[PDB]
Amino acid sequence: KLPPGWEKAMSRSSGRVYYFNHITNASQWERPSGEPARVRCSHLLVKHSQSRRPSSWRQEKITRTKEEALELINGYIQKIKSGEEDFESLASQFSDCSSAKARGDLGAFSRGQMQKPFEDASFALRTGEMSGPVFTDSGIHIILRTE
Ligand SMILES: Cc1cc(CO)n(C)n1
Repeated sequence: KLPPGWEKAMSRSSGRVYYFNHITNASQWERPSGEPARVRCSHLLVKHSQSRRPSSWRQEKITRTKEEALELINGYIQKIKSGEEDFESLASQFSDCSSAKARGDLGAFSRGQMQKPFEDASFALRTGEMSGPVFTDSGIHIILRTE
């Protein structure tokens, strides 16, 4: 029926069907469009107190809860999707990763290199697409596939 990992869902508030991807946690009203050795992605990481290393260039001690970190991720996604803010701008300002200084760019990578949930979402994204919240041991990611 649908590309890898997509399924139909029903909006609780509107009754209109939509499409959810259980690998990338993307969700959209439009039916999804249309694997490479390498992909190139950027990401915006929000760390939390249970992160593998609860520190970052933004905060020596990251003390926010996973649920608080998810709410921050949800809000950033909202501003990206509404166009109030660009992914690159938010990543530079708020990503708890060292890649913030490169607007979240991680470069290209193969399978076997990243944390698995991150890897799977990256390779399930189509070029240009952005994930929903992706959970790894580092924290919570918004992933943007650029190549
Ligand atoms: C991790 C990581 C990767 C890169 C380069 O894009 N930075 C700055 N930090």
